[PDB]
Amino acid sequence: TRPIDGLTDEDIREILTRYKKIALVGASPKPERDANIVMKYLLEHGYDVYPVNPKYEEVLGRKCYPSVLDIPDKIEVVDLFVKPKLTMEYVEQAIKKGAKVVWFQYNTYNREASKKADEAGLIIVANRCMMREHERLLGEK
Repeated sequence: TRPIDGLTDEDIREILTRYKKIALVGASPKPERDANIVMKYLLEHGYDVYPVNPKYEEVLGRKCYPSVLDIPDKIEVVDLFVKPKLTMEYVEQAIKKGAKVVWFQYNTYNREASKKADEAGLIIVANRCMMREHERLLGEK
């Protein structure tokens, strides 16, 4: 699972440090799904997580929205857990929402969606996991 973006460990560490407002797309109440595992970890580590998934109204005690734009609070990072073909719609939303970073989790990257995000000034993190990166870059031993 090699990173697709060209950012350094320092860049990622900075992103995880400066941006605490996360819109987690593809949120799921299922404990065994990566979206749930990562969201749970983020909540336990002080992040403001706003789950997004039209199929759910609440995930891990957090109100779940059908779209990123429906979220009342400001969003800085859009953490994607959906299939590549579905990221375009959410990238367009992230753009409208004024997000600062688009984060493509494992097996979700789509070059067309990423390109639009990049042309819009969005920072791109790709083929990395927010939890994995946090653990290895900001966690202990």
